[PDB]
Parts: sequence; structure tokens; C-alpha cells
Amino acid sequence: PVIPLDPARRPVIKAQVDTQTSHPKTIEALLDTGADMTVIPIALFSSNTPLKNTSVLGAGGQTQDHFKLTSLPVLIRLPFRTTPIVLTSCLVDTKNNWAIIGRDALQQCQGVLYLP
Amino acid sequence: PVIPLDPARRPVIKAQVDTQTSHPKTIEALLDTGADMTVIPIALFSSNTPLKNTSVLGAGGQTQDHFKLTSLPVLIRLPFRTTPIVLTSCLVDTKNNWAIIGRDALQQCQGVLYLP
Ligand SMILES: CCOP(=O)(COc1ccc(C[C@H](NC(=O)O[C@H]2CO[C@H]3OCC[C@H]32)[C@H](O)CN(CC(CC)CC)S(=O)(=O)c2ccc(N)cc2)cc1)OCC
Repeated sequence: PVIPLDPARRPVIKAQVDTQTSHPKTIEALLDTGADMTVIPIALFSSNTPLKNTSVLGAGGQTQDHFKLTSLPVLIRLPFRTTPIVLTSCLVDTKNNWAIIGRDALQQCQGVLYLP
Repeated sequence: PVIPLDPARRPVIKAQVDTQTSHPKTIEALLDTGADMTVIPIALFSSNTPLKNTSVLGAGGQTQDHFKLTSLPVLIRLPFRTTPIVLTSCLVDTKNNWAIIGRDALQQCQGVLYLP
């Protein structure tokens, strides 16, 4: 659909996220054209699954251990999408519990930004 | 125009930014639907202009003095718009010198995010 842009209303969408480490869960994710990679809350994984370390660009500069990387792909389903989005890797939020749909996912939705 | 989304290429645009504290400047700004407010590099200002302090939620926890707020509106011109965007105020990056077009600006462009 068309998602209007308003500073007062975050552009969020409901997405079913399959971490492949527990049952799929529908969560509210922010549609973020500025995000190179999707961000998923660690609450969506098991506490017995391996994640890999890595640096990430963030609003505070550089955060070492805030974000982890997934080890298995993550499949993401949209309300209007029969087929799943498959991201070879995406970030995992071990603290803030952020849900961010980045450009990696938006590319597979054939999603675009339109400025009249 | 229509700006495709790809994790490998950021949705950037050249924007003329008029801080009203020096001459207008063309910079390359990242189009960011996840940014509630625009961020512009302090390199655009004078070293004699007043900015106001402000908190912002960001990756890595909480940063008190990283971002400043403008005191005068900021005018932004894009290549496809003769008329300027006028932001009552927007954030100023005192370190990374980020250029981010947020939803405050995208709303005035009547910008939207479209996923088929
Ligand atoms: C000029 C280009 O800057 P650079 O010098 C440094 O890279 C950058 C690339 C993008 C961004 C922007 C930022 N990215 C990001 O954190 O996402 C990361 C995950 O995925 C990877 O993939 C690349 C990104 C990472 C978000 O989109 C938007 N934010 C909020 C959101 C949570 C509310 C998630 C943080 S907000 O904090 O900025 C912000 C919040 C509220 C406001 N009212 C105003 C601003 C900043 C720096 O690039 C040149 C090498």
C-alpha cells in the first residue's frame, strides 16, 4: 500500500517474523529507508541460539555489543504478501527490542520511496 | 521521483540547505523514513550561531549532548522542487556530520513510502 510520511506517526507495519529459532511471531516494525539491514528484537529468538558479533552504525556513533547478527536466515511475511522475505542475515536488538524493516527487506517487497 | 530501495545503495539526494546563518549549501542527504526529524551537519553553520540542547533516542542507548536543535527554521531545496522545504527546526549533528532527510521534510514533499 501507500504509506504516508508524517513526523508525528512512525511509518510502521505488522510483519510476521520467522527467526527459525521459535514459532513465527507477528510484530510491529518500523519501515526504515535509512536502514541498510533489518533489525529484529532478540525477544523473537530462543535464548539457546547462536548469534554473531559485529559493529553497527547507530544514532550514538558506534555501539559494540548492542547489536548482534543472526546465524540463520530470517523470513518475514507482510499482511499483503503471500511469499516470505528471506534475509540472508539481519541485525538482532539485544536490548531496546527494536523492530526495523530496512532496505534489505524493502528491496524484496519492490518497495520504493516516491517524492512528487 | 521514484527512489528504489536497495541495501547496497542508500537513498541519498543532493539538497540545498539554508541554515539562515550562512550561505546556502548543497549536501548529500540520506532519505530516512525512520527519522522523525531531519539531521544536518554542523559544518553548514557558523561557529558563532546559537543552538539548543536536546535528547534523541538512538542506537547504543542514550546520548545527551550529541545532537543539537536549530533556533531558526531551516530551508531545504531539492533538485525537483523549486519551492523550499521550511523546517520549523531540525537536528544538528555536532560530530558525525550526518545529513538525513526525515519525515518532517518528507511530509512537506508530500513524500510517501509505497510497497506494492
Ligand atoms: C550521511 C550518512 O551517514 P553515515 O556517515 C553513518 O551511517 C548511518 C546510516 C543511517 C542512519 C539513520 C539510522 N540508521 C540506523 O541506525 O540503522 C542501522 C541499522 O541497519 C544498519 O544499516 C545501516 C544503518 C544501520 C536510522 O535509519 C534512523 N534512526 C532511528 C531508528 C530508531 C528510532 C534506528 C536507529 S536515527 O538514530 O538516525 C533518528 C531517530 C529519531 C529522530 N527524530 C532523528 C534521527 C544514521 C547513520 O554513512 C556514510 C558511511
